[PDB]
Amino acid sequence: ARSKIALIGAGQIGGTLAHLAGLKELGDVVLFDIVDGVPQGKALDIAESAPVDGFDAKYSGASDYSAIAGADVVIVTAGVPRKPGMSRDDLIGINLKVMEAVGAGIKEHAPDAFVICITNPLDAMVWALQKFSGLPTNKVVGMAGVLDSARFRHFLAEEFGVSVEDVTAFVLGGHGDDMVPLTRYSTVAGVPLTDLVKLGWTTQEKLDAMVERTRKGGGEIVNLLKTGSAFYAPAASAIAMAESYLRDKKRVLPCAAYLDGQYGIDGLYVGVPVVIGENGVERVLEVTFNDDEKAMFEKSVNSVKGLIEACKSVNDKL
Amino acid sequence: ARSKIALIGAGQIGGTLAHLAGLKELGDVVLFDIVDGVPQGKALDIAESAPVDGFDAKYSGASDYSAIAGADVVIVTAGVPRKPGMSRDDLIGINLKVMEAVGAGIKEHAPDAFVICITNPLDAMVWALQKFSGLPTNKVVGMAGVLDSARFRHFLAEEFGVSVEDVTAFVLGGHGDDMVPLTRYSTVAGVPLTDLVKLGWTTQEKLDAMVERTRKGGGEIVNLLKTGSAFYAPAASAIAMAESYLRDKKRVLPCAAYLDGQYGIDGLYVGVPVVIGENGVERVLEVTFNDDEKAMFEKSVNSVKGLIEACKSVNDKL
Amino acid sequence: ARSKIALIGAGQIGGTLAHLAGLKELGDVVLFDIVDGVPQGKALDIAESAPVDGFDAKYSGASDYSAIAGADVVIVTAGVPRKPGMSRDDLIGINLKVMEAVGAGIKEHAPDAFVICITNPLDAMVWALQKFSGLPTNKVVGMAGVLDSARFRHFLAEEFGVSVEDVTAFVLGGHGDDMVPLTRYSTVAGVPLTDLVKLGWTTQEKLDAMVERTRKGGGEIVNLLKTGSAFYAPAASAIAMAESYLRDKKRVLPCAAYLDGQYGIDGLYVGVPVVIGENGVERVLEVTFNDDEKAMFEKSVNSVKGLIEACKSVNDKL
Amino acid sequence: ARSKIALIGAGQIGGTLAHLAGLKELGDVVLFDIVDGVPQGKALDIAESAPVDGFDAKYSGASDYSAIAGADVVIVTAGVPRKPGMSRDDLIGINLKVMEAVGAGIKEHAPDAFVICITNPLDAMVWALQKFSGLPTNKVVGMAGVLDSARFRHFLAEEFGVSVEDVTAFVLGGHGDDMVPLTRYSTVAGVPLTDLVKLGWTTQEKLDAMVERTRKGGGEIVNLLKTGSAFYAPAASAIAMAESYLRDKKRVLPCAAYLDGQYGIDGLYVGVPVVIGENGVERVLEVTFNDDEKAMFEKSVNSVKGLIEACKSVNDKL
Ligand SMILES: [Ca+2]
Ligand SMILES: [Ca+2]
Ligand SMILES: [Ca+2]
Ligand SMILES: [Ca+2]
Ligand SMILES: [Ca+2]
Ligand SMILES: [Ca+2]
Ligand SMILES: [Ca+2]
Ligand SMILES: [Ca+2]
Repeated sequence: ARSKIALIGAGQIGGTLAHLAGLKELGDVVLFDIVDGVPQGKALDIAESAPVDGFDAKYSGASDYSAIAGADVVIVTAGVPRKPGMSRDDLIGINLKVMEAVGAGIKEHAPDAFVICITNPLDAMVWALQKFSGLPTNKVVGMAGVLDSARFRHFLAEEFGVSVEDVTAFVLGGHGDDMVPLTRYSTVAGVPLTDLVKLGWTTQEKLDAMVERTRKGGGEIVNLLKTGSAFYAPAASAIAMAESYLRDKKRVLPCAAYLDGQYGIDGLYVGVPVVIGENGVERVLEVTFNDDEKAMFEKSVNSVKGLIEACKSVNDKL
Repeated sequence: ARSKIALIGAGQIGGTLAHLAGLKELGDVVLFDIVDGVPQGKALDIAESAPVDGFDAKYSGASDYSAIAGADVVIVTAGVPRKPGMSRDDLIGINLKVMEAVGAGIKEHAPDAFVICITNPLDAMVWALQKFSGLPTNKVVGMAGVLDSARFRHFLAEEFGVSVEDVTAFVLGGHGDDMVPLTRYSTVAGVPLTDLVKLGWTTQEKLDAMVERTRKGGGEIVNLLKTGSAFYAPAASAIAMAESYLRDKKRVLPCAAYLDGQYGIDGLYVGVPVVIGENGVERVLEVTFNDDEKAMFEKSVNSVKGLIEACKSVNDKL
Repeated sequence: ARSKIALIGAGQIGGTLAHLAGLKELGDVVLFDIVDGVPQGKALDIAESAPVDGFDAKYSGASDYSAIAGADVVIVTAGVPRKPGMSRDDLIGINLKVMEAVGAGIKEHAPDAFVICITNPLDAMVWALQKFSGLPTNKVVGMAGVLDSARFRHFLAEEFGVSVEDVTAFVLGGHGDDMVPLTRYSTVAGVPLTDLVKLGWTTQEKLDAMVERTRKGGGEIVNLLKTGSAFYAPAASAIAMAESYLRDKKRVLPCAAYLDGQYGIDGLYVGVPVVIGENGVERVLEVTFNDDEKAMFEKSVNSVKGLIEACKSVNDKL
Repeated sequence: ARSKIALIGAGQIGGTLAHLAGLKELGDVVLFDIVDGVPQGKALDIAESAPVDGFDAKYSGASDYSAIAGADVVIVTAGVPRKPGMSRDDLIGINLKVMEAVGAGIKEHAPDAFVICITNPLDAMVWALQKFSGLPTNKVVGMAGVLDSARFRHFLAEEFGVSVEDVTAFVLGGHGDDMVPLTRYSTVAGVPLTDLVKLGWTTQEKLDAMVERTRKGGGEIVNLLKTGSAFYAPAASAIAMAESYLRDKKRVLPCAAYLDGQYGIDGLYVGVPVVIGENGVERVLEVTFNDDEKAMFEKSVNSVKGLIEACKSVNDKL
């Protein structure tokens, strides 16, 4: 069989995942959502596009988890976004029940899948999805860091006037105030950003502003669109993860991953650089922090611990 | 300079055009729409995706036509869709004024552009846009037939269980009842569909049903999505046209094109197979019809004439 | 595991196969040849290229068949070319012994492979390789027709001044005088070549000359190079076949395939259009001939029968 | 017009350049060499391959410089390789006269070209070609460092078991003993190699061995092939440079480039990281050396000075 990718959620990110998976000839695609219509429509629309570039891929839409059977990769975008007038607790409340339903469908019908979560709040939902589904911890990851890395690379490539291919961004942690950037492990052509300031290729103030722009990057897009959130960069980010699994590329990508003692952490999903191959999360790359970074990381992990406490307070199973 | 593609309309088709143009490294992209926000948001979101695959392209959003200056290709999706409760005349009424505004921006700021129209009703709006803009008739085309061809190829590839790469669909005219398919010039690996029925690879009833499904294909997607229309296949179709221009590929593509006496028609835009290269519409391929086809084509051109009469009745300039 | 492609023969076609397989991210590659050195050198050179486009593929060279173990696809270019001063019988003599050795390595170490033969004379060597290896007849094919089709498409695209993407060539049989072209099933945008002559897009004499140029096409390249034969088009042709297998594309490609009664032939490999998918040769497309074509096909199959008789006369096992 | 790439030399690197340029749809290709036959044969063979992937590109072969007229990029591989029994002086002697002839053809017929030299010894031949041709110094570069970088990235990706996409190698200078690697500016996912030794991901001895393997890398391939030198990695390397020019990507690539005082050097071609865009060499990235590196760089520039002295001693014009 060709590889099979199931997409749980057929909204703007889901649709974009499905389109990218066709264009990149990754395999056959099933779009799932709770109500018939949109999944089947988007599937057929992309199927109908396929003769133009010449990709051969089966597309279907479904509202029964049986349709995801034997999926090699599952990408989860199901759930609601954070509104103008709802608490973290009500978001967690609604989206945890979504994760329970999703996790039970994956458990029954695609237990060998590599699962990529992109439901918010990410570090909590992926932890929950793994627990609900029972899948091996190395087979469930969250997409976050690749997106922050992609935005920071864009800003850096702009600032230096160089190709996006020759910029590297090193981030850990989560988004926003929970992001932990290491500008010393971010580079142009191998030269750290910290050294580029010393060369006069940029300034400290410009560098700090790009880091802050990365922190704020999701909101920046929300403020422009007014309705809805980013979807092109989030979808490309998750597809990079999926492709590394499917093609056993062993990319090193910052992802929310289950820590078994790496970074001094046990039993939590945290944004860290991981090797993704055909066996899932194969290795975590644990860097050595300076003081500012250790303090930033600890703050960010405390934020995650806070979220998990809130999940547990609203769900017996967790 | 890299090539410059301006996209007039930043809705679902526009966004998908912009994403495809990046992925295919066609050049820099300007998204235009009447109100700031969405164009700039989608532009930045796609820009931010770019480091993941490594495409180098400038993206921007704008609400001033000055931003399209010197565009090599302009793709127009501006305007409103046909509603549940509005007449052809009110659609034409609203969208003609859109074409006047668009045509004046192209005239002033990208007079050398190759222009691809995807505002409805297509055969009328492209005719109008050319008239309003004053651009050479060979430099303004409408996207329609490639989309019908793509849907019919999908259905055929399904039916025969063969690659989408080895199916060819021949269509002329417009969509729906105005489509003029030639199943005898549609093939699998060079073998006409009419001969595949004789071989027993399909049946006449199945073939007729695929032709009818192609006619109904846009509505099929609308019925599934419930809100909004197809956008992946329409965007891929227009990008194939744009790429043929930009790369001087000389693809032979069914497009709404200005006829200077080909097919016995003068002064109308009609869906015909055209060679698209760096000089725009370079040649029209005028096939020889059988009787059923000639009658179908004449009906379809009468429908176009009807539309143009309606345009003229609601606009002095036309 | 990633897919595994073994290439038996590390000459110019083999090297080009290996390069294409990397660029197209088809999987890991083993280059085999009888003497160490060249396979390992070409493998390492391509491996070393890989960081430039970013393909992840393992490359190795070997002179032991154990190295091909579990290959998903095997492509055979081993053997000698026809010289200025050697008979068909001495070519067959030398290359049959090559096929025996190759077939025994495939039998032992990659019995589930899809095997693509490109040792001359093609219709005989593939028949022999299948017999020596014992693999299922649907899992062993010869590359020939795709190459003739590719050359004829190039000539046609030149003549009409249109994209190579919009030309289809229909050929059966073998090369040279054994080729059986059907110009009526060859098209530009679905319009048969026979109809393009009637439209004045070309002439009968030009069409006949392109058919003859296709027949002579391998020699044309030999006359220019002076040492050695074509290798880019032959390698691209075989990779199209391999990709259809690996990605289950179900391309319809003219290939030397084992006939179980199709075209009225039993027990011979003949150039025919076949559906290639994950199960190998899945279906043969048997067209209906006109008189000239039936006579051409019968002549061409008699030529194949002649070759097989010659093989049998020089090998007990056959 | 499509972009035009002229390839001066139709040997194994030239052929591979031509194939890559087609596959990557960079433009039309002219293969030049001194004797008719091989250029025209390889051109036609690649042209004939093109329908298989669907690239539209004109290919031709020529032995008159008029055929390169208006080339946007010229890639020079003409000349002889260093033999088992010839001196540096006889190599320089023969290949300087080649550069004079090439430079005069470029001067007359493609004076606006971006020129990429890959004739040995590289740092001298590119300096000579620029002088003979009279083209702007920012429009003539040599391919060397990208190749060393590509080989070192391959070795590193092997050693760490990670994707080639996530490794960066920083080299300056020339090949062999004249290479100046900076392992501290070489990274996996932004983490310097020096830090990966501290993490235990590799060892110092392994790192040193990969650096030495990079130095010896061209000879390693020569020892395996026995006849001829590497060609896949050299061709991919030069195409990356050409693509950055053609698509205005502003890649940062180590290339032999004319120094106007950067790195403390005036009037010499030296391997340094340069920004390549539509204006040629746009900026040199001048890093800050530690002591070991400064001494290595000075040794390597003294070697270049030695070569240039030898050129001047055998040519009045220089
Ligand atoms: Ca393809
Ligand atoms: Ca530790
Ligand atoms: Ca690239
Ligand atoms: Ca006529
Ligand atoms: Ca990639
Ligand atoms: Ca039969
Ligand atoms: Ca194409
Ligand atoms: Ca300086």
